[PDB]
Amino acid sequence: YRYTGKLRPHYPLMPTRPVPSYIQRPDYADHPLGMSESEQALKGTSQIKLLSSEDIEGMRLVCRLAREVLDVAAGMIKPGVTTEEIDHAVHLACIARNCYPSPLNYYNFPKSCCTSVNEVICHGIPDRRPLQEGDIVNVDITLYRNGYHGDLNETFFVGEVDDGARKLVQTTYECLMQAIDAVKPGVRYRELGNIIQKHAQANGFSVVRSYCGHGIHKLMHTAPNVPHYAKNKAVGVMKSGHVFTIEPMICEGGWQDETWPDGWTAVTRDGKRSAQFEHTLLVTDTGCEILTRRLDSARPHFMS
Ligand SMILES: N[C@@H](c1ccccc1)P(=O)(O)O
Ligand SMILES: [Co+2]
Ligand SMILES: [Co+2]
Ligand SMILES: [K+]
Repeated sequence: YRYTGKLRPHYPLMPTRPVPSYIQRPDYADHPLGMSESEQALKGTSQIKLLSSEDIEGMRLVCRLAREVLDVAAGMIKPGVTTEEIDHAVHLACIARNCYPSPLNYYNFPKSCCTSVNEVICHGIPDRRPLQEGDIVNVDITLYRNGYHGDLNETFFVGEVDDGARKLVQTTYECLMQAIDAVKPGVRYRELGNIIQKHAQANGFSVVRSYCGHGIHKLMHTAPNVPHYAKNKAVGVMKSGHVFTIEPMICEGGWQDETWPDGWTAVTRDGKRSAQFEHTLLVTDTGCEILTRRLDSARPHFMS
């Protein structure tokens, strides 16, 4: 395999971490290839669940706890910390909240969160590499509680970063937030990519095509598929009671991605940097409720 940049995996990985049996597990947790029967049973469906009130309470709770766990990871970000160390803390923090770390064995993903450094677009696997001054790192958290998943991510600065890193991360965040600000009933899901790409391109960045935002609730990934680029053909129209993510990945160079031999780590084909933010959203009537928002502080961690 020819790496696209400077980053390399740092093996070996620690033995997978067990989750105590008192924590409720999603279907894929014990499937030998980590396949989710319940997702496979709706594969290729465009229909979007309208959440009951009970479903809404369930999502509020899991997304709140997911934010708490992300905040834990955010407090650990500094030079010399490894991504495995971050994942270990996340793993214990999920268990402390009586939640299952959704990534763990999802289609055999080996860890409890995703750590994506520099040219990694998403789904980086926590490993023995220590964070370096000047890196940007995304941590993606997903928790499962009482049958519901809640999903968010942020990109962080490790020490001081260069102006390009600052502008990439800020623009990405603005892309997310401009998309969220358009969410309300009657808006087509395919419109969000128009908005995101417009802002990205205005600042000289590209928008990853291969990965999309998604419905989420009882399933981790389900309808709708929510592309982040312009002139996409996503199916469906927002309605009160819909729950889904928006998670744009924006890049300094070209948009094209490829995957490491591990089967997960997605990297820019050009080796330039990519950044991401993600929220889980509920469509209401005034608009939308950001289920994964911070409750105690105005801004994402990178500003703070
Ligand atoms: N949280 C994410 C995830 C976790 C684990 C495995 C695959 C994707 P994504 O849906 O945001 O890409
Ligand atoms: Co995520
Ligand atoms: Co997601
Ligand atoms: K990245």
